[PDB]
Amino acid sequence: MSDILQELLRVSEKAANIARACRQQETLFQLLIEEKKEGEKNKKFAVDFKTLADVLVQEVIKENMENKFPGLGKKIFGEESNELTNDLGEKIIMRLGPTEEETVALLSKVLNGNKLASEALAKVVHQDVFFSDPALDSVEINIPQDILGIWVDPIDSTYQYIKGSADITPNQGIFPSGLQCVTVLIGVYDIQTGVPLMGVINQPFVSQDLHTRRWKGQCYWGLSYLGTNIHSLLPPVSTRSNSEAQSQGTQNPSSEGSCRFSVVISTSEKETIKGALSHVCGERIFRAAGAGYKSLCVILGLADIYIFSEDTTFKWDSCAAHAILRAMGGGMVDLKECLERNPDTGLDLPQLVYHVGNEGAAGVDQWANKGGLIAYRSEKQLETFLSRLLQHLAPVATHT
Ligand SMILES: [Mg+2]
Ligand SMILES: [Mg+2]
Repeated sequence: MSDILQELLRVSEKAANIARACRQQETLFQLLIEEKKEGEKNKKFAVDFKTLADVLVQEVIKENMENKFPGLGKKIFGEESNELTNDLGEKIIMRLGPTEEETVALLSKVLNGNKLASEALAKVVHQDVFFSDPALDSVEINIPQDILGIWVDPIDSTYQYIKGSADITPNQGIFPSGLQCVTVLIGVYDIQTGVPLMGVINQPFVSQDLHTRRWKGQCYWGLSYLGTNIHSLLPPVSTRSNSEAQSQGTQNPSSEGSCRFSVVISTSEKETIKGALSHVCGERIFRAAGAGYKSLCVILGLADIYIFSEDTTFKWDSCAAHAILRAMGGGMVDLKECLERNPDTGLDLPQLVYHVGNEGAAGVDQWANKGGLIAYRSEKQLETFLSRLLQHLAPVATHT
């Protein structure tokens, strides 16, 4: 009925325009940063423009949603706070408004009086984008607003966003780094069961015209509310570009030859645990930056599995992506719990859940995915991968 999802799409686009604008409006390009932000527990307010563009994007989505579905805005949680410390040590509460006491006047206090940088940004946070399909007269679903909580990651991969590389070549379709790794993640889960229901991934930086220098981006979405529904898989990678431009070509990675001979695996820049088994089916493991980008590789079919072994992924990083993945048959299951309860001794209960915190132990790092994750799109592919049998893995040709 009134889709919260079509709105999450216009608004993720409005977040992407801010994310691009800070690189495109010449003046804004200039306020970059210096250090890797997170001495997190004791209030660690470290890198100034990064955190400003972050808080701003979280705020624009919170408020444009407050403004279209009243009541929603208090159920929108995320990684950023909506407060920044400025130069002088003053804590500033970021409210733009709708019809506003100028966002300009608010940004001036964070930007030391910078009337120019203030106005470049307030202009783009208030530009109205119209962005509208594919679930218009099609997936007319109603979900009771009282059961819905939202997890936002405003600009995922801040290192890559800040390093700014526009020129990296992808190994096999997977970008190891670059602006292509940055995503806007907006996940919607069920407050009582914890289960992701709907998701929007927007990559702001997909194609750049090198003559014109402008970037175009792609937006992906899914919904699993007993009906399961998804974005026509499609980024301009495998469509217009040298491929499905004839009639109905749908047999590229997203549809690729069912299953049988090889695992493709993506892992982070810093991943330090293992690898699978070559003469069984492969050892195509790729490094790729972006927690949301690596999930997107699994969604798109470029990778089969995404494994992250440490505790440094959080709910905002996985929720949007886990929901699109559920709408296609996949999910995200906790890593340590699979490594303990060998897979089928109690089945889909180690799917990540997003309503509960972890013991209130770390205080502030209440919302981490503790013993890592494995994101997958086919449970058959997941059941193959986990079969790395210690004490019997030297038969590298596991018939079963
Ligand atoms: Mg971020
Ligand atoms: Mg993040």
